[PDB]
Order: sequence, then C-alpha cells, then structure tokens
Amino acid sequence: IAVPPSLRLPVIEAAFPRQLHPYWPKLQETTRTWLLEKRLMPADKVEEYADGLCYTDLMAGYYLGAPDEVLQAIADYSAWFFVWDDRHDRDIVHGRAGAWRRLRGLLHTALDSPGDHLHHEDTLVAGFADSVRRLYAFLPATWNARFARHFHTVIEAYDREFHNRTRGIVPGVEEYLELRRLTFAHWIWTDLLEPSSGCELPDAVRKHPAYRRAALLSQEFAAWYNDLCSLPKEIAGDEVHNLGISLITHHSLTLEEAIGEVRRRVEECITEFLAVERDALRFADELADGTVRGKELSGAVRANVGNMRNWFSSVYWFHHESGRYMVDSWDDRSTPPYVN
Ligand SMILES: NCCC(O)(P(=O)(O)O)P(=O)(O)O
Ligand SMILES: [Mg+2]
Ligand SMILES: [Mg+2]
Ligand SMILES: [Mg+2]
Repeated sequence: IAVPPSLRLPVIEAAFPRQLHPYWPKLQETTRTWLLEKRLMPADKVEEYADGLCYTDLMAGYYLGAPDEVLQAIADYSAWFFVWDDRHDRDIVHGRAGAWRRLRGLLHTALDSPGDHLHHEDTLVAGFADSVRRLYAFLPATWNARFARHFHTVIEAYDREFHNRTRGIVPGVEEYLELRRLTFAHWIWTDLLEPSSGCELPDAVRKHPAYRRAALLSQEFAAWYNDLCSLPKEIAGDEVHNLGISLITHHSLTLEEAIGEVRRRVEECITEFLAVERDALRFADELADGTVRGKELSGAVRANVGNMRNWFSSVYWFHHESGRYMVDSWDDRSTPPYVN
C-alpha cells in the first residue's frame, strides 16, 4: 500500500484506480496447477513461491472483460513467459549457448505448429505449445499469424540479449529502447487485447494513429517502469538490459541521475497517454456509425483502450506486490529463489 518515494507515481495512484477481473481467484490456482502439471517449476518452488509471484494478478488487473477461458490462456502464457525469462537468464549465466540455441529454434517451430509440440521432451517447449495452441483457438487464423509474426521477433530479441550479455555489451540508449519493445513483447500484449474483447480488429482500425500511439505508450510505461523497479535485481544479476544501465553506460550518468531520468520518462508516458487516450476514445465513438458491425468495432476499441489504461495500474502495483523483485530478501542476490 505504501510505495517507496523513488518509485511512487502519484498520478497512477490518484487517476488510474486498480481493477480486478472477477475470475482472478480461480485464475490464481488454475495457473499454479498448470505450472505444476506442466513441470515448469519444481513442485517445492511452486508451493512456496507461485502465488507470491503475482503473475496471475498482473493479467487479471489488465485484460478486464476477457472471457474466463481467454484470461486463463493469457495467464498461463504470461506465467510461461516469466519462466522463459528465467531459463534465458540461467542459460546465459551458465554459458549454455547450445541449449539456448536449440530452445530458440524449438520455440520458433512450436510457435508455427504448437499442436505438434504439446508433448515435447523439453517441458518449457511443451508448456509454450499448450498455451499458444489455446490462444490460437479464439480468433481467426489471421490473428494467429500476426501473433506468431510478432513472437518470432520476440524470440530473436531474446537471442540478441543472449549475445549482448555473454559478450558484456550494454546497448546504446536508442538501441535499447528499440530492443526493449521486443524483449518486453509490447506487440504480444497489444495483440492479446483483441481476444479479450472478442474481436480481431481490422488493420485500418488497429493501425489508426491514436490506437497505435495509445497502445505504444501503455507498453512503454510497463517496460520502463519495470526497468525502474527491477534495476536492483538486474544489477545484482549481471543483467545489462535496462534503460538505467544504458544511461549510466553511454550517457555517463550516475545511478541517482539515471533513476531520475527513467522516472521522468515513465511519468511522461502517463501524461502522453492521457492526451492520446482522448483521441483513441473519440475514434471508438466515430466507429459507431449506426451499423451493427460499427457498434461491435466501437465497443471492442473502447474495451481495448480501457485495458491499455488498466495496464498502467496493474503493472504499477504488481512491481510492489510480487516477490519477483524483492532482491533484498534473498540469501544470494544474484540467484532469485524461484529460478532453478
Ligand atoms: N518481461 C518480464 C521479465 C522482466 O520484466 P523482469 O524485470 O526480469 O521481471 P525483463 O526485464 O527481463 O523483461
Ligand atoms: Mg528478466
Ligand atoms: Mg528479460
Ligand atoms: Mg526488468
């Protein structure tokens, strides 16, 4: 309830009130069981840590209005995503370049044919395939293909991160901001707005400048606020990918100065979002031209922009609730207790 001053965003607390999807209690346990049954974490670590990681809370505060089974698929995928980030980190730390390379190729393949990988020997690949197959069942194949196109790009950004960290390369500020839109998977979360509101948006709608800019700002806030909040753990873990680190490294900023510059950029996302949110909601109003399809399109854009806004509050409170970032409570600050 009380946020550290250096992380506190009064505009979020006053103007972005938290929302919670009514399915969240069953969501929490169902994802916990999925992590167990897919063997994505040891049973000991699931029982001790899964709930305290707040992964399902993060999604349940974001995709409001989603059908229960859509939110379940999203939450399982999101938990898988955190575990994949953990495997990526461990492969880097132990120099398992071959294991990472093979996983990367398997994920590319599984992304295009998830059914063929539902029982793969690698449980991380099998869990990926199961979540992706379920996400592919909600909307037409044209949405499935866009999801895959986007996630192929994400996988390759993770590979670039692998190269950067093994070689000890800190990306430039602009290089990093470009790469961060892919490692954070901006466009996957944006894609998943549409099954949550039940509608694949035509390209002309979702590429409207107000929709695109609202969608961008929501994810930039989420990624850069994560950078601000995960900075201690990431410095502790020899992580190089973080806006603050790029600023210290290439703009010769101190730690206090870089934190302040990240904080400022986070705050600007909020007020930039508020301005373009008005345009995006005017756009939704214009889509209701009187036809049945127009009303559905209008409702779906409104829902999605609504959830772009919810992302701000969900991500904010998640970083203060989740055990994932409490580096100060670990016996080994470079080894989070929840990774294998
Ligand atoms: N994308 C989820 C994982 C992260 O946000 P986290 O800071 O490790 O929790 P990353 O910074 O690796 O992207
Ligand atoms: Mg990480
Ligand atoms: Mg990462
Ligand atoms: Mg981070």
